[PDB]
Amino acid sequence: ELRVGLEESELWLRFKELTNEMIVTKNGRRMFPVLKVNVSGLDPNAMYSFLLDFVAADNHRWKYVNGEWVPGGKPEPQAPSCVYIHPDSPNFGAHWMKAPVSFSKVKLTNKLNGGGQIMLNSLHKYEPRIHIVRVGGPQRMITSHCFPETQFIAVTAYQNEEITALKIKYNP
Repeated sequence: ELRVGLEESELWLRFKELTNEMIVTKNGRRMFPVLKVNVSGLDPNAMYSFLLDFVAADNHRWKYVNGEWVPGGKPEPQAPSCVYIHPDSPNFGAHWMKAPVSFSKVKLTNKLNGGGQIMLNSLHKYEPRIHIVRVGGPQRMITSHCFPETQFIAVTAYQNEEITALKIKYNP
C-alpha cells in the first residue's frame, strides 16, 4: 500500500494553530515552511511524477480584523490552481523514497506569469495537495493526498506578527 506522510508536522502545527500565512508576490515567493513529504510503498523500479496544487479550502475572502482572521459573506466559485511539477520528475520510485520529497522551489504568485510560478488569490485560504502519478507504464495511476496541517491564507504581507516571528525563528 502507498503511504504518504508529512515531514516536520510538529512545526507546521505551530503555524496552523496561529492561522498560517504565505506571501505571494508578482514574481513569486517560495514557501516557508517547505512542504516535505515522506513516501513509501512505491514500486522502486516504476516511474512517477510528483505534482503539487493548492485547493481553495472555502469560497470566501478572508480579512484580518482586530487581531483575528474572519471570513467574508460574499462567496464566489474559486478553484482550481495550476499544478506544479516537482523538478525531480519523472523519476523512479527508489528516488522518491530515499529522502523526503521537498517542494522547496515552488513559487507562489498573485499575477499570471510566464510559467513555473503558481498563481493564488490573495486573502483566500488554501490546502496543499499532492498527486503521485505513475507514468510511462501500461497502467497509469494517480494517488492524491491533501495536507490539512499545511493550510494557509495567501497574503501580500504578513498580518499576524506571531506568524512573522515564527517564520524568522525557524528559518535559516
